[PDB]
Amino acid sequence: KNEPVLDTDGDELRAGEQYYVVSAIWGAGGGGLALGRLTDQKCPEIVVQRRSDMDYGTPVVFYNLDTKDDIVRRSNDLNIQFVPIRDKLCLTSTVWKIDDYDTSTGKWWVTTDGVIGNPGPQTLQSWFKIEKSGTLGYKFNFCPSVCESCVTLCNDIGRYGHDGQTRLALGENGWPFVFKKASSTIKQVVN
Ligand SMILES: [Zn+2]
Ligand SMILES: [Zn+2]
Ligand SMILES: [Zn+2]
Ligand SMILES: [Zn+2]
Ligand SMILES: [Zn+2]
Ligand SMILES: [Zn+2]
Ligand SMILES: [Zn+2]
Ligand SMILES: [Zn+2]
Ligand SMILES: [Zn+2]
Ligand SMILES: [Zn+2]
Repeated sequence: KNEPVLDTDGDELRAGEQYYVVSAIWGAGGGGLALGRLTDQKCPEIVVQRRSDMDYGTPVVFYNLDTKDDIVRRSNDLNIQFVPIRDKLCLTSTVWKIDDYDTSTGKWWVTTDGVIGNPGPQTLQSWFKIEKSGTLGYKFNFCPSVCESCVTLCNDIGRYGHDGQTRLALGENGWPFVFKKASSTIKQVVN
């Protein structure tokens, strides 16, 4: 099938397991991804990047389009869901989703309140791909294939500042990330 995505230990990513998503570029490239809030629309929570490269953020879990495939592979539509350790600030879902166009900034933001499964027109905004980013990590790509007769955006995901926070949005140059096992996943390779 398609080539598996690898984590920072060299292990193939497993669907249903927790991974931190951490910038492959540290320093001013920042740390990991997490749920954030906008003052003007506190729910759903938005996707933000921690500024500290020592802060891995909140892990995500990946859900394959083909639920029978245990491995997360490049160029395959999947759903992405934050699994917060903390209490719920919002009752919307923590599944990533592309927002409606933001006229005040010109951006298509990554936000949450996405849906898991049910591939097709209704869930089009909830399907992401992971692609290789040259020789350094992986980039997220919004280019869903789940609806043949749907017109869709087809763009890499970059990072962009907004209102003092680092957000993710569609762009020309995708930002590179690596995947680090969370503690729950480390248990899956040890007896
Ligand atoms: Zn292929
Ligand atoms: Zn190995
Ligand atoms: Zn392996
Ligand atoms: Zn922090
Ligand atoms: Zn299969
Ligand atoms: Zn919205
Ligand atoms: Zn706006
Ligand atoms: Zn603004
Ligand atoms: Zn704003
Ligand atoms: Zn186990």
